[PDB]
Amino acid sequence: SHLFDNNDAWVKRKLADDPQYFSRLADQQAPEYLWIGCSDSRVPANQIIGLPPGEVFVHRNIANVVVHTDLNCLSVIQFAVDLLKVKHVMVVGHYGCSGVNAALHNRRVGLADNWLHHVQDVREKHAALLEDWPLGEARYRRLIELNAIEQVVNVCRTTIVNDAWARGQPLTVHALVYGVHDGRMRNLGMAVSHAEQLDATYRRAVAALS
Amino acid sequence: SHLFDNNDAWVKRKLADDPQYFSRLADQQAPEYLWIGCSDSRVPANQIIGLPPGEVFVHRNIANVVVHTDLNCLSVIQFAVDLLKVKHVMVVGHYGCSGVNAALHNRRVGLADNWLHHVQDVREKHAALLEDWPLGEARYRRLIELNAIEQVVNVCRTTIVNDAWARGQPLTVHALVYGVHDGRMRNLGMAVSHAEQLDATYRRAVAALS
Amino acid sequence: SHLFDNNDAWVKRKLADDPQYFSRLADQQAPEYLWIGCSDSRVPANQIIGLPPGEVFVHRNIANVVVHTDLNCLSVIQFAVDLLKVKHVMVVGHYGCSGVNAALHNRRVGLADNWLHHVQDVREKHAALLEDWPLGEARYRRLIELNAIEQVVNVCRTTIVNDAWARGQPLTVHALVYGVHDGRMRNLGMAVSHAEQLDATYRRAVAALS
Amino acid sequence: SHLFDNNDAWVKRKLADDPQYFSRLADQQAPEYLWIGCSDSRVPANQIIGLPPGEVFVHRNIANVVVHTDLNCLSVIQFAVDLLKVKHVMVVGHYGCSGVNAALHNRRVGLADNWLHHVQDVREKHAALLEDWPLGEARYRRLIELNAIEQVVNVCRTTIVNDAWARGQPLTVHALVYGVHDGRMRNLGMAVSHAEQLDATYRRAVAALS
Ligand SMILES: [Zn+2]
Ligand SMILES: [Zn+2]
Ligand SMILES: [Zn+2]
Ligand SMILES: [Zn+2]
Repeated sequence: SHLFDNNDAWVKRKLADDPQYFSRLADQQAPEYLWIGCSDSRVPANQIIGLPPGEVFVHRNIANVVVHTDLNCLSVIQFAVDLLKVKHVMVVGHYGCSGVNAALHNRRVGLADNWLHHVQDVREKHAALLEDWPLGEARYRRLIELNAIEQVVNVCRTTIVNDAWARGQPLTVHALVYGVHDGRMRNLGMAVSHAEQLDATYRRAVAALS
Repeated sequence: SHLFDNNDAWVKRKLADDPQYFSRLADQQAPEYLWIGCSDSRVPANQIIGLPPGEVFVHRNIANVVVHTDLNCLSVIQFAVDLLKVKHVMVVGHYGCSGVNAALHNRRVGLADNWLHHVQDVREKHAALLEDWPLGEARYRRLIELNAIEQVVNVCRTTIVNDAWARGQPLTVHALVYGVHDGRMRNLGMAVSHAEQLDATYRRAVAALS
Repeated sequence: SHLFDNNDAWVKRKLADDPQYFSRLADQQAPEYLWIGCSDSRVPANQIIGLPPGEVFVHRNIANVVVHTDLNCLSVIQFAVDLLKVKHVMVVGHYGCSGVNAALHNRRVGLADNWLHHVQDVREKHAALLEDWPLGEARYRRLIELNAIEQVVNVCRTTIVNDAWARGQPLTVHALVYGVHDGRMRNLGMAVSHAEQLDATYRRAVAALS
Repeated sequence: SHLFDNNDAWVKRKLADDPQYFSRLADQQAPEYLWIGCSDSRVPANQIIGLPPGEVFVHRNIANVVVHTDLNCLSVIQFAVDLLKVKHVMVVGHYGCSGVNAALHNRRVGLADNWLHHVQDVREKHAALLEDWPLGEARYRRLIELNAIEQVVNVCRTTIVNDAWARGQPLTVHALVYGVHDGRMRNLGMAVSHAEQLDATYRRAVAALS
């Protein structure tokens, strides 16, 4: 069957839900959240945050990177924002992220190296900041955290968002991170709602300042 | 708190797992599966297929589209393939997918319209096929199904994959679909392992042929 | 100097223009043409068409490919269209194009292979057509010609364009090709102005029909 | 004819070359230069530098931007480098570039705005530097100049290039700029050949330092 195993672990699943409710999911209304995360899908957005599936609309690229010009992601955002009128977008880094570890420790990898230059660009812009944590684990954490913020800086700079605020659509964009280790999910005091941007982030970034 | 609610529904979650095992996830080894899916993350890859989280490495774009040139996805694939040496890649469409419905019913949407031209391109190439299902629900289904295959045709045409076969890395790429309605997950008889491509797909596509 | 030679062949150039007129170019008004062409910049857009430089606003990618989702090109088009209100956009293939020859003769090349899958996709969709020219030179030509058209089909499907027609901006998009061999530049009877698309192209494509 | 005018200004051109030599261009060997430039194709790469056409292989995007992940450009570079074994790649900004002026003077434009965030990112990283030129013309110039360098920093960070040096292919990448005003073409003392990168650029950047 090639994946006999999986279709098996599946009819197994479908059984486990006697609560005749797949009907309930298929009747679930719009999502009110966009979650951008790492392909290292350690834990599913909803599950973490304790929501029903699909209550969260979801993108996943290596290292939850938002490129100014990556139409893969922007398409996901124009859709979620303009058409599902979600209330909150949120970039979510995760501690122990392979993308960030591979880039931090300038490890050659092949093609994705090119995408991770986007994360190495954050290492650059906060080089100074990252020194006064002379370690590994300390930096690593601080890097994946600052990743999640400069990603939000990227969202909020997208035309889509500016245009959505411009036309008076209520919306807010969070820099957020969660530990596969403890489950526990860190607010970064990064959550933008109009373009009072410079202010709301300096804050978030200063809450490293060794 | 802005999302007080969510951090609440979270410490709630973390409690629910007394089985002191977050340790078990943080110790989880490489994934052996890449799952490309719709941002319409109705259900999390693992959960469906009944696996632990992170056992499945995951990308999500609107309409589980693989572009020949979308480095957002390719980066995800070079990584998963070349570096996590996953055994199986699988594109997974889902019935009732908003991306496919929006494109099928040539609905103006804004920017994502441009990304969905990739799905309208599948509507074109199988125009003939899609007629002899003169309906809606019948087509819609048949379209999202054929989406998942021509996406696999796109993966298998990527340099990454050809190069991985070329250097004798065992790997296989499945066209797959699942119903939010029933949970049940359809094999499409689309699962490629060397470039005997033309053969293995004609098959899969012919299993529509009204 | 590393390129001493070039800065030399340059002060040489600047001399050659006594007609104190660089002033004339720096005072040149908006372009009224967008020209998408092959990086194989055999001949500069303007020169061919006998215009002053900059009278033509210009993009160049391998094989004058327009991707539905390539923001490199779309950015160039939104700019040229929306902001320089150019009257005519035109995709221009060229005979003996390395991109098309490399893809036609399924030659492994490395990364660009992935971009040329876009040209191999045109080879696919007109496979039938391309057979009844059982040769090489005949096909090759016919392929690079059909490239230039399905590229125009891609432009005209872009939101940018539809939106520009929608808001009553006069604009028209030509499928065009030129021979490095003879200089002479072929009209393809492919030049769209509203979305009477299906009509205006069938035409252009039928003018192969061996 | 729609463009009767252009096909006219063309048979006009082809005449003007009695020197029966289109044959000479069609027999022209590989290019030894890649030139990345602004779509604002004020002047054709070759012409400036006083070379025959096609002696220069050419990309053009708004503001001669190199994205880490823009496969439109990277494809052009892998091709030029790996397959035409060009000796020198060179990013070329131009004074009075619309892309840079539009972004510098944070002018809303539509979609290209998103691509120009790449140029606004250079404005950010050298914010300090750009202040001590309290003007307009002075900054503008200094910005388009620094654009051309951080673009080269982007090329040289591409896998393609590192891999080409790694396998002992002789190659060198110049930050370069030219004035539509005077024709004259500025060396920036930015021309990298191995990854002694940090050194060779600090230099180039310091030659602003008001
Ligand atoms: Zn990760
Ligand atoms: Zn979907
Ligand atoms: Zn060409
Ligand atoms: Zn320019």
